[PDB]
Amino acid sequence: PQPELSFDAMTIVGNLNKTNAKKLSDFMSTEPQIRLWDILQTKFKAKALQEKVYIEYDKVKADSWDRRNMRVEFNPNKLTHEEMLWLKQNIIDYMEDDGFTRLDLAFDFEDDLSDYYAMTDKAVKKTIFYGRNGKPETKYFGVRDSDRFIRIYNKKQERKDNADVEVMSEHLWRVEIELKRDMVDYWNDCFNDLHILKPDWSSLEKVKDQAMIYMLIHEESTWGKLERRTKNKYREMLKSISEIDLTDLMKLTLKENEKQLQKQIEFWQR
Amino acid sequence: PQPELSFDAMTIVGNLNKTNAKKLSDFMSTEPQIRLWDILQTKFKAKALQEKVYIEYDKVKADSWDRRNMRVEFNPNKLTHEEMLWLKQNIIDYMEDDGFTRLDLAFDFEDDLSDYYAMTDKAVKKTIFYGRNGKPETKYFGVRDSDRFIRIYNKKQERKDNADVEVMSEHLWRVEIELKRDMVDYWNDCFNDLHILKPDWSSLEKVKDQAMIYMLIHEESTWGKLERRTKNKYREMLKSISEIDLTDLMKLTLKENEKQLQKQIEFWQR
Repeated sequence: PQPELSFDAMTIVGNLNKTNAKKLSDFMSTEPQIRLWDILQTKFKAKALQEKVYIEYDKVKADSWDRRNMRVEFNPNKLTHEEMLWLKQNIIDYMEDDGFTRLDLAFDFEDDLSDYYAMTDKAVKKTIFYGRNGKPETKYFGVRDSDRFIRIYNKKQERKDNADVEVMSEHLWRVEIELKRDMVDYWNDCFNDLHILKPDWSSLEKVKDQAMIYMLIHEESTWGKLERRTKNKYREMLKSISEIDLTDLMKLTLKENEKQLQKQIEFWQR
Repeated sequence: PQPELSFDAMTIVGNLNKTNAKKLSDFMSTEPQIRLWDILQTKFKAKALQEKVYIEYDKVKADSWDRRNMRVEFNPNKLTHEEMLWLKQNIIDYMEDDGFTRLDLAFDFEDDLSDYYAMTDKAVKKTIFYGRNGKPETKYFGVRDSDRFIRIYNKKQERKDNADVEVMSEHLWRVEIELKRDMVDYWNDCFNDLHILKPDWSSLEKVKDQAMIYMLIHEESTWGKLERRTKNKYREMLKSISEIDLTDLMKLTLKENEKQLQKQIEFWQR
């Protein structure tokens, strides 16, 4: 099946006037439905819309690193058009120099992705979190502080664990691609380095089968131990087997929704 | 070789008199070499001995929730006996209802553990950090917020990275066992489910067996694919195949030093 694609995180960074800092800082105090803390003249923190939007202004720490001075963080999937409108008009518009610092692509699949893994053509570090059952629930590829980082994890299990409403499907895995800094401008075709795979052996139904192959694939000597009637069974099986690459479906769904997603971005920049 | 064993973290929780709170609060203000903050009559925070001991008193929280009102945190390995003496006499003695809330066992080995297979018989979450190499570097069994949590990792590499004094040995790996809450009283046998092995699948004369193992020891996920009754068969087999199990050396060193360590604890309680 084709995976559903959406943006799942947007950070927007800008710069805010001395005038506007106060103005905005003043505005927000008057609204009890927004929560303010860690206030000074150069600093302000806030969550808005039932805690769905984080907002941080810091002048003293913006300039100390020569950067822009205000972040706004939120998940667009969790905002209602009304809300999106509210946030743009009452916050984003008063920012200048504004662009995207973070942007996350979320591909939901109704298959089981436990055995899938990402590779860039560059050699990267991996982390896998296994459940009590011994199965893998979350996978990290690369590092979170970088232009591109990929999670592959059991959304169903994670939603269940998060006490979210239960879901009709028997399997649900996400592939999140966190694009930061300069990579955000390439979101619309990011897959040149990257492939999301599942091995040869993984595709078999039978644990003993998949072990036996894996061994044959990794220790040449293993053929020498095996009887001829057996050798043929596994020669058959080897040829019968292909590695799977979801990349292609992803690129497809991406292309299919490029224009909507693109508009959905442009919304914030006007 | 036998691994050196030591405690690598202690917290101690207690209650402090109105009289002693002040007495102690008074004492600390006079000493410039201790850093005091967040002070009231019912509150204080402090770091002492060149920032190596954290100390926190809160009465109003303690009254608000029916709890003990003071914690003292430190690593005993990083204290000099002189220092240990100072802390007991000038702080701990003045506590009552005092016991241990955290206790960490650190087994250092001069072998390379990369080449062992580490496993718990118990069903708990595993985290494995893989290197760019594809091989596993660090393993966590359990979660940090729990009665018992285990790290296995390259101490030499971690010490080097930490700009610590270099070490004569070519290899140095730690096995840290963080015991919290009620588990602290069972420090003398907290790792019996844990096994660290060196199996050679080859010596199994049956061939599906050897594949299955080889896979288990090279793809952690494949435990997830085994029904519960099967997992035990292969756990049996693993242990049955390895001449070496470092667990045994740990249990030994532990027994050998149980009495000293025990005294080293009793030191704090008098």
